[PDB]
Amino acid sequence: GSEGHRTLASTPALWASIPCPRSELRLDLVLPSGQSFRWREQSPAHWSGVLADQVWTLTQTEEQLHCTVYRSQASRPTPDELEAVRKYFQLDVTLAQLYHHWGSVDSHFQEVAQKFQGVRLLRQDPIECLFSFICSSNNNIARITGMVERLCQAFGPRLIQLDDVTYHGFPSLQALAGPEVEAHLRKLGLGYRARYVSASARAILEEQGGLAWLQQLRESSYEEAHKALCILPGVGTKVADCICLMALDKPQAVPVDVHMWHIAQRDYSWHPTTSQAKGPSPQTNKELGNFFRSLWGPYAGWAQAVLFSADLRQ
DNA sequence: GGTAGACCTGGACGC
DNA sequence: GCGTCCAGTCTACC
Ligand SMILES: Nc1nc2c(c(=O)[nH]1)=NC(=O)N=2
Ligand SMILES: [Ca+2]
Repeated sequence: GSEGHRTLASTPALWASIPCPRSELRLDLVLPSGQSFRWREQSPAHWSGVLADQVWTLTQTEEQLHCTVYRSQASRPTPDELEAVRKYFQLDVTLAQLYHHWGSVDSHFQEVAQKFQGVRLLRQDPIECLFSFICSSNNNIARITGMVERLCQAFGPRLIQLDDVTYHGFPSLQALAGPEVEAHLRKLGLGYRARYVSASARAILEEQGGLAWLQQLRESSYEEAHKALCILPGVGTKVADCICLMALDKPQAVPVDVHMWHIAQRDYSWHPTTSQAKGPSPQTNKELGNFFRSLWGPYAGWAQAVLFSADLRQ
């Protein structure tokens, strides 16, 4: 009862609610869709993970978003802690207004958005986002998720233990820059990305001015931010866009991957026009990104998550 | 400036 | 069962 992962039903007195209609958020579509790789549905309809250096389990009813925190006597999430949840899911942004707009300007979006509502963008931590996506290239969500777990367990602070699951905070820059980190990461199966992780942690801390340099990009322009990130090892056009969209408040950033190319070709009959290549290339990928922005507007990155997410269901 | 491989890993085909 | 295919970044020519 007092042990293991909690459920709304099993530990009633231990959950606080946040008004949130499923029309504004569908956890089952946001948490396992490749935005963040640290949430697990440990029990049906309940998702557990680390949010703001604390462990949480979240579940939702038709109109409520139920939250519970494990921190020292077990209490309820305070309205302050709940605020941390509101910021993570950027609940101030009205998903219904964006959907309305996108659907208005894009008949196909309208058609798809009808079956996949509640897909919004999480506002992630720069460091976690950076290395998680460095791990994402030329890889599948299943592996990435495992890789990111082993990584946090090996270099991240130990938080708390539920059942046989020990949660860890995300590794720090200093830890990731440590000696023999790449070697360790390889035995952990990160493949060649093991080097990227080490090299980018080192480069940030020893050549760019550390954490402040990264956090500063949030106030910077999208074009500036994306440009800066490309500097780092293992960070190409897509990874950079993922970071700008999900961690740097650059809502118009559109990550162009294999998924978005398929969608573009199949659902909009798109073809590169200012480029000679007919397939993915640095030129055509940049163009496709412009195409979606021109299609959905300032929040192109968010609209993207809707179709991307719905494309995963296949 | 603009392209062909090379690079870890492992679930998913296909024969 | 074994050999592909598939889920981006980087680099060596052209
Ligand atoms: N275009 C995208 N590429 C992604 C992604 C996402 O939400 N959009 N998650 C991910 O791991 N790769
Ligand atoms: Ca590919």
